Amino acid sequence: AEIYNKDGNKVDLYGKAVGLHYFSKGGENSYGGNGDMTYARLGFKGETQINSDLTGYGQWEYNFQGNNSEGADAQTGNKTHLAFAGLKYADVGSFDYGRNHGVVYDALGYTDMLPEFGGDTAYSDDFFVGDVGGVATYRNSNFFGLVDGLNFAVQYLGKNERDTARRSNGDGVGGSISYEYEGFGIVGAYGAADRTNLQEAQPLGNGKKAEQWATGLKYDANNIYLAANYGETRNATPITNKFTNTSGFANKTQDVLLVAQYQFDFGLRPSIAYTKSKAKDVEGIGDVDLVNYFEVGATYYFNKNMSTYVDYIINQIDSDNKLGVGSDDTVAVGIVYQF
Amino acid sequence: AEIYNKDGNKVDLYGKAVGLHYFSKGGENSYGGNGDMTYARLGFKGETQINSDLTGYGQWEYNFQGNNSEGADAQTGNKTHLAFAGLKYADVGSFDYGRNHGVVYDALGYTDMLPEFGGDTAYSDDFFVGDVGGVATYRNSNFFGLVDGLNFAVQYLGKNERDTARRSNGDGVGGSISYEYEGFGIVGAYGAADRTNLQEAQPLGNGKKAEQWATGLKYDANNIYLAANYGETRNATPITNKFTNTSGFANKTQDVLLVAQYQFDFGLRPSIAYTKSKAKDVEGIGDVDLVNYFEVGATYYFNKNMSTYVDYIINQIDSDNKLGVGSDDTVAVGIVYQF
Amino acid sequence: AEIYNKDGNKVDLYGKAVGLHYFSKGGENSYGGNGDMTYARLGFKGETQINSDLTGYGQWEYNFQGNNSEGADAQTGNKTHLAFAGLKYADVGSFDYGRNHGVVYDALGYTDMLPEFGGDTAYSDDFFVGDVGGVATYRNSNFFGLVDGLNFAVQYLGKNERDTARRSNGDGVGGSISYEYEGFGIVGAYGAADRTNLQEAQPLGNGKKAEQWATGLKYDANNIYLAANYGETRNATPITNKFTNTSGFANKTQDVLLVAQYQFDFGLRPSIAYTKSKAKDVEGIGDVDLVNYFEVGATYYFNKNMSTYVDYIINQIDSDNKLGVGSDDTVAVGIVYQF
Ligand SMILES: [Zn+2]
Ligand SMILES: [Zn+2]
Ligand SMILES: [Zn+2]
Repeated sequence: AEIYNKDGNKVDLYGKAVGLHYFSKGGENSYGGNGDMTYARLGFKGETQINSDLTGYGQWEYNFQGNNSEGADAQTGNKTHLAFAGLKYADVGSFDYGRNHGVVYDALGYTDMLPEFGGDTAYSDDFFVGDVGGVATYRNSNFFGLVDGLNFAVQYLGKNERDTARRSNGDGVGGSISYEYEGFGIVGAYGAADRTNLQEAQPLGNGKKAEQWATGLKYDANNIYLAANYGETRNATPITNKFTNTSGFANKTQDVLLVAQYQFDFGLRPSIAYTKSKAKDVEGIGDVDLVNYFEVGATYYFNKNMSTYVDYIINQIDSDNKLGVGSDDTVAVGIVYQF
Repeated sequence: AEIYNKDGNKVDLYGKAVGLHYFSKGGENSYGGNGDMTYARLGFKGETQINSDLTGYGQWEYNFQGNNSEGADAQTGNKTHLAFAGLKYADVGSFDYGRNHGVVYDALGYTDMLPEFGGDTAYSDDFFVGDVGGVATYRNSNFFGLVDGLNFAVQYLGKNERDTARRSNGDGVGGSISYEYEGFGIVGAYGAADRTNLQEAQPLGNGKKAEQWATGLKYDANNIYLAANYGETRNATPITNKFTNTSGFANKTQDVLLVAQYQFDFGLRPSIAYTKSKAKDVEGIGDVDLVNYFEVGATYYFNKNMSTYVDYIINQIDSDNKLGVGSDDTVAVGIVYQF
Repeated sequence: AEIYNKDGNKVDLYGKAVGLHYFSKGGENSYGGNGDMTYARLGFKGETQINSDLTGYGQWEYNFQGNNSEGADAQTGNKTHLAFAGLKYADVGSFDYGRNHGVVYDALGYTDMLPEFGGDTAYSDDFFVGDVGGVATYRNSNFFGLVDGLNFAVQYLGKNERDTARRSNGDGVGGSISYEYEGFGIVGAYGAADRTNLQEAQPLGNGKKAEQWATGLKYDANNIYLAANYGETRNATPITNKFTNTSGFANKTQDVLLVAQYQFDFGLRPSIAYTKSKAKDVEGIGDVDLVNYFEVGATYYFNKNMSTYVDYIINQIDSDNKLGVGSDDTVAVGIVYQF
């Protein structure tokens, strides 16, 4: 919803309301939990034409949880999702700074396409794989205008020293390259950064640096969407040992995400997917699976504004998992109004 | 404020700012407290025409308290009020899911009409009487188009297992019926649901199920508004014993709300009302009044956007109340800008 | 962004997104800290024409921090900044109530003009010098229409009894007078109020009343901005002893703020400034500086919607300060999109 269009500044206000329920057995041992998951989003996006070659922009978006009560748990899950401003110049590129997506999410975005679940390895406040605070990002499209379909990015992750180790990071750099051609895209992305002393001081995870890289292919044409991601992390992936009640990072993970979808004309969009992430060299455990499931789902788009969906996670994690990762299935049902 | 009207999607943005002060003596022993009560609301409402018989909709609304400081108490009282999405079909009815009003509020809404106070028995996160999270609601107007003025609803309350007993509920069903004719409306509504083990485990309240029902009449015509509600609850009404510092639910309550108002042409809207709610079979107390007052107030509407109001609670609760319910009067003064 | 203009009600929606980083050494001993400081604002402003002489208005504005994570620290720094409603009558004046600026901020606003820093003595939840909750404010412009440029205000501060002493206040009155002529403005403002028993009960600060006054001159013309504030506080200024880990108010402070700026045509706006605030008669310390720095900075306005800035604080606080006030420099870099 464009609330402003004058003298080359446009602002859009946008938002959505997501009625959502998760169904698991009893669901502390399930993939996604059990119960009401309703939530809403609000945000704006602005773009100003400063001169013929130079445009400025900003975006903000907030998540309000709607599955809390009015009492002490009222703001649980609320958060800024995005908040950044930048400048884009004719064929030089663009620069922005704020709370934005890590550059490795340029690869991991390929498979983050399921109705409700998926994108399990694109953690937030996790260096370069998801939403992080304090990233400057340089981006270039069509390689300075010289090569159509050829994009690249370089990102400086600023150190965030937070109270918990799970949410902290040190100084870091990363980058990405994508090519897109006749329906297809290929991408690679990499980032490395310091761990904070508090992260170091965790039982799980040993190393002075964190590292995350991923590659991906996708096909997005003829009503079809197909993608594959492969990824590898060192000292970077957050883990918890539910038996010993300890927390930290996986010394190494190996990540596979695959997704296949088809979009019917009349709005039905079936989906199948697979996610496996394996931890290795975990203090006191050795090797252990973090995520391992198949997904079957569908979204029904009535139009640009309304949709319903059901998302089934056939959970292949096993009951005797060494970290306590939950092994039960989850089904999500959702109804979305957005503008 | 309609920010979007195109191709049969309309979105409204709305909000208000409420400068508000409560005056009691000293006010921990008063009906409504003492001091600044300013707050603001923001929300949107969307409606999309999917086809000729089928419309989709969503609503979200947030409460920001404006009587906090910037420090540790900054978000106290903030909360999602509403957050839901649904579909309405030609003369079949409508379905929605999210954070919405309990179906018993279809009756209790009749008297929830005072400038500032009132609606004392339409508690939030209290099964079916007020705002609750995780309700699916089916609604039918004019009985499938067959009977003008005859409405009904059926609601499935999903279990919310929360950290506190005050805010939790189990699985539940409920419904309502209203008829509206030549200025008048009559209504009845009922709901029953499981109590969670944590609720069971409270000192106050004993029972495996919660139950809430109410009936009401109103007259809304010729500048007059008159309504009466009668209600009864079992194991459902939240109570606290301020002497023993314990909390739980009333085994039984009996509820009476009456309201009379007149709307002058030139914007003055005087009000009188009465609320009595009696607890029974309360562990360690037996019978005790929860709410017992008369109200005298007025709102001055300058127009659709601006109003002032004063709301006086002559508090009939007595100084020796057995639960510690406050017995002092309260006066609220308010100025409202809304859009 | 005006989202509504009809029948003499107008509403504006506004907001901004501030990508911001602070650079200090290591930065617990610095002026402004170290790291990501991104944040966003959203608000509305409404004005309704009730009749030819009487207009009603409301404003609300929220601060969302964008330099938090999604976990336990997600809402840190979030707060209502403003939230009030009122009425303005032809040449009688205006009245409003809510969370608004203390009347002494009518003087202190003169120098609160730096890119990022400054306004150091206009604390929030501090009686009359900054944002406070529960103020009624009467305002008059051009002295009932009789004297152009001559404005005055009187403000009733309502008691806020909060959990902490830092954020509380008692009942209070205050006022201000300004004259504005041929480019210049002069102003004086004063307020006094009760301290709460909890404030009294603090180690730092002794007195039954709080008092704050300030005067100011400014010049705002020919692309130049120059201002000076002088201020004095008794029992009102919040202080902490980082050595003894105690908190309270300064028995007396003396405050000086000066600012000089020039606005180039092509959008560059250099700045220099000075702030000194001295505490006196501080229990266990005697006299000690709270703030003492020089500022050098600049903002580049690309247009009404986009700007960049850099703000350097040459910190003159000394390493051996008796309260533990940080003595290191800070540099802020910022990029702003606003609408
Ligand atoms: Zn994201
Ligand atoms: Zn409600
Ligand atoms: Zn302010």
